[PDB]
Amino acid sequence: HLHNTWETYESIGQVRGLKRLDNYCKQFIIEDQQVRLDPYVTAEDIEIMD
DNA sequence: CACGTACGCGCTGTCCCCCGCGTTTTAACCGCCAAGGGGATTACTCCCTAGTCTCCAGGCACGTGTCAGATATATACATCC
Repeated sequence: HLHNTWETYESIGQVRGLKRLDNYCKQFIIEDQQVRLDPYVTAEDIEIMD
């Protein structure tokens, strides 16, 4: 946990655990921009997710 | 036994759905109360009811005579050539 690297999809290539990165990107980015861009999301929901 | 033709089987394509693998969840499992009821035994008491016995009588089985419905003729009236 000290050799953690700031990487990119083109900077990785093909290593084991790419499905974990895909699940991370899909779930977190899609749900975070969905809860950010929705009009029915209150301030309480946005502060508990933050 | 002869004929003939329909179908079992082999081959090929194709597409689809199940299998293998990785990742994430989730509930099975084990260990815990908290009290209470169900049920397996041990012992005891009581009483109802089914076995046992005796005697008898009618239900069942067999046999036989009849009897009413179904079937097959006997004779008479109507009818075609």
